[PDB]
Amino acid sequence: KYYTLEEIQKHKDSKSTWVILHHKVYDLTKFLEEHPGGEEVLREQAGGDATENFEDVGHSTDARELSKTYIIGELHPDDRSKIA
Ligand code: HEM
Repeated sequence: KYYTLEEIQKHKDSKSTWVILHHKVYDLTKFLEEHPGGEEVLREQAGGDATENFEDVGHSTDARELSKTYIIGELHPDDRSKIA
């Protein structure tokens, strides 16, 4: 399902904490508490083009593979050229 940067940007933190990861929207409004690096790193990239600051962070493949378990959406076919 598509989502626009607007809705994404709203959903930073507290009960709606979404991330655009490799052109794929995951909500992670819970995992905030769970991540070994806690909220901060998620929060600061939430409602954002986290694609990059996610996979470039030296994440182990593991942290990527679970990523494709969730998927609430992809994105609008315009925002597709912002993530870059
Ligand atoms: C999809 C859910 C994610 C999972 C399950 C996950 C899992 C992990 C794991 C297992 C590590 C530790 C790697 C190790 O000890 O070798 C890690 C490290 C890290 N993650 Fe994530 N991660 C997720 C999402 C994110 C996101 C979205 C960000 C922010 C953009 C992020 C930022 C970081 C950072 C900064 C570190 C390392 C910091 C340091 O070395 O002190 N993670 N993650």
